[PDB]
Amino acid sequence: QSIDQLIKARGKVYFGVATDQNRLTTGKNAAIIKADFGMVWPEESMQWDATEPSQGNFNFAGADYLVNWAQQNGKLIGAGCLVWHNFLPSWVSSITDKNTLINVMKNHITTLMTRYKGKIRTWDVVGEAFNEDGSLRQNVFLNVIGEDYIPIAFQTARAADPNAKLYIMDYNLDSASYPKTQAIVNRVKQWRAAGVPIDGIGSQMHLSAGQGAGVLQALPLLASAGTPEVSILMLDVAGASPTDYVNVVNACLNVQSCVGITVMGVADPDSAFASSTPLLFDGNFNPKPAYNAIVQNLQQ
Ligand SMILES: O=[N+]([O-])c1ccc2nn[nH]c2c1
Repeated sequence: QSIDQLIKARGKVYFGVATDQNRLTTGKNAAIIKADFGMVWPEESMQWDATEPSQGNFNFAGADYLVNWAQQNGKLIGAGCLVWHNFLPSWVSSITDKNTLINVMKNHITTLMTRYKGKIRTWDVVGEAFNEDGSLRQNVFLNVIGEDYIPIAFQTARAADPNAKLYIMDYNLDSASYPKTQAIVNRVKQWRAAGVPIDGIGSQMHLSAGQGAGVLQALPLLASAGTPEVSILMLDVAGASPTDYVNVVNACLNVQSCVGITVMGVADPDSAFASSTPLLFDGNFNPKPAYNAIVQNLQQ
């Protein structure tokens, strides 16, 4: 049974997965993605160091492959991340001049989004912008541009492709009482009030065991920021307990603005956290109990 088909039947948009050319050309990954998932994300081929390893010298080979494969197989596409501190070449983080860095960031955003204009449902524009206490993370963009880099990034992205949904995303938004969760809600509220085009908040749910229960309260709190959409991203769960996975799916179903869920990978041995067996398929590419529990929850 396809969890994407079943979640669509319940009124959601997709059940998605992160992948790339390396996975799609090996094992049973392509067959499972074709059958069970409705949306794909490039894990690395759209990050800054992959796409602009030197300033103004772009590399789209891996991203083109993923986009073409998705279109050929009738899948939605999400992509990212345009602006964050991971996957960032040294030539960017060494820039000290505000005007220079603004133009560099705008060019990076505009070039990627223009190339795939109209083909991408969701762009993760800004990622991991917050510290755990709710203050803004001191990356090169904050250091050099200041807090205006977030409004600028979204305004630039909206101008490049008005069809795409623009997201801010972060991790450790899984508890309603945690300062980071409350901080991103308050800030996104202010940004939207000022007209910044933030269409969604994406929650990067790299979860410890037992954290699914808290998502039932955190996800509604994230929805209260008033963005058109919220999404669950990078989902995996240490131990892959059905109890955690079913709680995450129920939180999605309970929040009307939550459009779908994206899991971090297909099969455990391909996870960066493989030893914690945190995905929905095992090393033999067989569905695990958590996968069956999601299917059964969505049928009922
Ligand atoms: O949901 N995702 O698995 C995911 C993976 C990588 C990304 N980069 N930007 N947004 C992303 C989402």
